[PDB]
Amino acid sequence: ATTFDFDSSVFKKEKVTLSGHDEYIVRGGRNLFPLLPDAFKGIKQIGVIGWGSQAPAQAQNLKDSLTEAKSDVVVKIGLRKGSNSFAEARAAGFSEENGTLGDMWETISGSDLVLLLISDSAQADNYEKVFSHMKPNSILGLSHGFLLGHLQSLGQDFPKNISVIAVCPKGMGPSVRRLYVQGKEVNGAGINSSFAVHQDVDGRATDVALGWSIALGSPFTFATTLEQEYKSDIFGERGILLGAVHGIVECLFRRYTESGMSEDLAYKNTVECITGVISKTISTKGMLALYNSLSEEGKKDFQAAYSASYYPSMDILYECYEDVASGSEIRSVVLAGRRFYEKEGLPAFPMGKIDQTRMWKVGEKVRSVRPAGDLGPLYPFTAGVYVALMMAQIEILRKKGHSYSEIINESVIEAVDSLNPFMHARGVSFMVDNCSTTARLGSRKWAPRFDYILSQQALVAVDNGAPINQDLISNFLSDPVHEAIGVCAQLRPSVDISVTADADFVRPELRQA
Amino acid sequence: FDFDSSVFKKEKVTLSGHDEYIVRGGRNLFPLLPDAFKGIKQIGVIGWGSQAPAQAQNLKDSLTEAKSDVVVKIGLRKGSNSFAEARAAGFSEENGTLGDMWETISGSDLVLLLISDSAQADNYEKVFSHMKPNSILGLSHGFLLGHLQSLGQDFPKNISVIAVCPKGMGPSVRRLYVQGKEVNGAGINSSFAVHQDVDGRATDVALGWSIALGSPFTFATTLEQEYKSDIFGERGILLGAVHGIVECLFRRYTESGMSEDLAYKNTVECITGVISKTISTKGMLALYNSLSEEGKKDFQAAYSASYYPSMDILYECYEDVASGSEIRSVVLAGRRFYEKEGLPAFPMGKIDQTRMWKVGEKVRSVRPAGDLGPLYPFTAGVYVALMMAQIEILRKKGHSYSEIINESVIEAVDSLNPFMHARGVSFMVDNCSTTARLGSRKWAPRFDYILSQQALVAVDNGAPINQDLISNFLSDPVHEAIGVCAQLRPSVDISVTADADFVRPELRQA
Ligand SMILES: NC(=O)C1=CN([C@@H]2O[C@H](COP(=O)(O)OP(=O)(O)OC[C@H]3O[C@@H](n4cnc5c(N)ncnc54)[C@H](OP(=O)(O)O)[C@@H]3O)[C@@H](O)[C@H]2O)C=CC1
Ligand SMILES: CC(C)N(O)C(=O)C(=O)O
Ligand SMILES: CC(C)N(O)C(=O)C(=O)O
Ligand SMILES: [Cl-]
Ligand SMILES: [Cl-]
Ligand SMILES: [Mg+2]
Ligand SMILES: [Mg+2]
Ligand SMILES: [Mg+2]
Ligand SMILES: [Mg+2]
Repeated sequence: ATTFDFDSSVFKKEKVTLSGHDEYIVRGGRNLFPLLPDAFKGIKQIGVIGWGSQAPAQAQNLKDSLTEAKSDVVVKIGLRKGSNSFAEARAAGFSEENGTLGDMWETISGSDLVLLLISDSAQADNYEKVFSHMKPNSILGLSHGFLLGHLQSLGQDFPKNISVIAVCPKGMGPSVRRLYVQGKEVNGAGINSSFAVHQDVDGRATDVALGWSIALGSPFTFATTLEQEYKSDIFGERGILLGAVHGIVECLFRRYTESGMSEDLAYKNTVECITGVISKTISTKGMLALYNSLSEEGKKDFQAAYSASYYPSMDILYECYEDVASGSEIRSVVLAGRRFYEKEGLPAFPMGKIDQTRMWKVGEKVRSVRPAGDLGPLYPFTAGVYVALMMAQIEILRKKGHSYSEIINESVIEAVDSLNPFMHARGVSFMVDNCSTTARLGSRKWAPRFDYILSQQALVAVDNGAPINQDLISNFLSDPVHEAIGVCAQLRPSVDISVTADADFVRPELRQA
Repeated sequence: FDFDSSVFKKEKVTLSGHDEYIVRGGRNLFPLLPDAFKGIKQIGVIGWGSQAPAQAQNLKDSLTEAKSDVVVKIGLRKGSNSFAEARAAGFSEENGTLGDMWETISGSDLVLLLISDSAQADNYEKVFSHMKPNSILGLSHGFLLGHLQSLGQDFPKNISVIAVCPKGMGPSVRRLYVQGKEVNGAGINSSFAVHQDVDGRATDVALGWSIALGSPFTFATTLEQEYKSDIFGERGILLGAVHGIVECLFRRYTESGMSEDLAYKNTVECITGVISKTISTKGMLALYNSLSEEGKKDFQAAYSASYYPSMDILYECYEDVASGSEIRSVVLAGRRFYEKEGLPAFPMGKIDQTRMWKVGEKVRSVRPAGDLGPLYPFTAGVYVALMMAQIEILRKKGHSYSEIINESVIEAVDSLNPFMHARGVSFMVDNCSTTARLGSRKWAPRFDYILSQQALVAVDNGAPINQDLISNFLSDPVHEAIGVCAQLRPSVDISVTADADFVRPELRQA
């Protein structure tokens, strides 16, 4: 129900106890690559469909791991007719010269495992043609449970003669690739992933899923279901990971500058603080270490911010979660995908830019003269708002029924080890826009909601002398999630992602020199 | 909806070459009410929020003028705090005009379901079970059909189902009616629909109800066309969009060096005063023509940059309403007002305690009587561009001009804006329905962000003026259509002040 066990004939399963909850996990490592041929029995060609954020990263890691394993499995990229991604696929090493790049439908037809890494809205509007091209008894692998939610809305399901699995990286595509490359110097590195076995028609599903995750470089892989994954994931990206952190940062920058703080300092006290010291401390030492590093006066400011921000944050998170679970949000994303093209006598509306406004122009200037190795200030009030929202997200997921491994990755680990480093590197777009179409739409839709509720409720409470809810503070300090976060931290490799503004491993349209 | 009345006169209006049928109002038609209300001895008004207090009083007053013996009875839940309010308005248990909700539904010939839309969604089976065979269920919004559709359901087959939907807030329906008493009437235009009609009394019962409310003109629609345009419009130009624009522009103007006093005047006062007055009786073209040539250039830059980003959000909002996503969101939000699943209750909070609104209180404290605010060209350009973008979305999605003009133009300037001019954004937004209040809160931030990110950035980057867009605004057929509708407007302007006593109990001040 909240935790899910499984069996592997190839890999070693191990137990972790999180807040008294035993959960089974599979640790990663380059030393395990020799086990891939066994995990992939019956597979001659893996067809990677798409070339967005996850496909470029997954395809190269898979190819690199199989090469290290001395495997004969072919990794072939399949693209749609009108794609402009063929050149980038070749630059990454996939080409017609060696039969590793071709048409999307032809690629699906010849594949034993099909990794459907195209936009979620595109999967929603083209699944019938994907099913018609699958080999009977082959395996469809997803990296997000969105398609199940859409089928449920139509009262439909997957074919009956196909296995259906998922390996879902809890981090952005560029980080899955970058950490894997950095891991070549040691025993591997990467992004934690969840896996699911929705349908199994021959008994190979679990090992194929586990092999795929290990080949991606996942430090640890945990079990979930397609439904638990889409509910926590669509929600999480709109929450602490992208939407809420963006709204917090806009709201606080505006407050601080209105109050007399210079623009330079307001940017340092919001974005640099969150993406630097707050993230670094939470990554290796946890939220309690962060709070304990504040001065006595700093603790009072943290308390005022946390106390005022906790419930208004929960209000929006609660709303968002329910919209994801009900089907409302999934339908919204499918319809948004169609509006990217002209129809009904109306114009096309592709997504626009989110970093050309005041605080981001300020950010460019702060970064223009920022020395290398800067960790930012630990501004107490900013830490209070951020940690209050992170704790509110954990509570919502807890009350809605998710496992601790899922809760911790979706609300803590992903923010600090995968996402925040990109915002420290080059601002909000470098973080948000390197994520999926579903996540990019979600961030734009929900960031404004967090901004408004924090300004209208939380900040007004602070300015009207509201009493500090010390029970909330005490609850934070005694919360069982902190011990579980420490247990998960022990499975983290000792390689921190390296990213700068001029990174060439991000989406093509985001490259800058 | 081609209708036919046997009691009332139908008249044709031509809007941009499209003939539409309308029923004009007036207190002179009140004597026809007994005829219209064939088979009605009691009208059960269920609820006491924003629409019920206004409708119940307007109906009672009109029936008294018609010398009618029809009883108007208020139905409320258990130990509702509204009982005292209803009594203050003259409805009481002693004369049988105030009673229990279920008991009132059971004995009524026309049941006006004026409770929150989410409560209708979660309690319709109980309402249906209390309806007498061949009685009439009246709604003032098509939301319930939308919800039933999501469940693959419909209304009972032994009942008539109609709607009379005021295109304006509850307090304005009452206030304008009161102001129209000595001039043959005034009120808020309404749309009407007949979803189910058991015996042929449905059309005249709906038409009578509308005329009794004081509607200057009543136009025909369907329950589905009404919910699609209505849930969308309140999130658009009517509440959500105007709020986002005003927050967005206040921030820009003050960032550019404008004092807070002038930034509030150049945004809120400007839109809710002079802009609304001009559009109300002269139109959008007239507003543009009233600008100096430099003003016209500023208007053009704002309009050219704001039109498409505004349409982007409007297009998204409309499709979420038509698909069912938004209706479901509202039903679930209603449940979160109470504790469940071990989580806290989250009632709606306040939206007017932030910076620009505290500034507004100060601006109003020294505002002279009759002050209509400044006419700031850039502000007019942003506002008018969103108004035109909303008209185009409804046009492309298939709505009638009567429906488009009321939901995108008339309601904003004649019903809503006067309340924001009188006491800020909450006095306007929070006097509307639970559905509209949630909508305004969810969508205002969207308009604020897209305008700051795309439209204003384009202006700062020196984007060329889209000449075709400007040319099309100038020749748009909606302008003449708006002129025709204005001819049907009584020469009465709603009178509202900060201390209005006809607003929701919790919004009344001294
Ligand atoms: N981005 C991330 O880091 C995360 C994403 N995921 C999941 O991974 C999956 C892929 O996401 P992501 O990489 O972000 O991709 P995007 O959401 O960025 O989708 C863009 C890709 O989809 C393709 N596409 C769009 N429309 C069509 C169509 N009609 N037919 C065929 N292909 C189409 C594009 O093709 P083309 O190249 O030709 O233009 C491009 O390859 C999703 O399920 C997502 O939820 C999981 C974890 C994290
Ligand atoms: C924040 C982001 C990388 N995330 O994990 C996603 O699920 C996404 O891009 O859809
Ligand atoms: C803006 C408002 C008064 N409107 O007409 C509505 O439909 C409502 O309150 O639901
Ligand atoms: Cl690389
Ligand atoms: Cl009154
Ligand atoms: Mg995710
Ligand atoms: Mg996602
Ligand atoms: Mg309305
Ligand atoms: Mg409404």
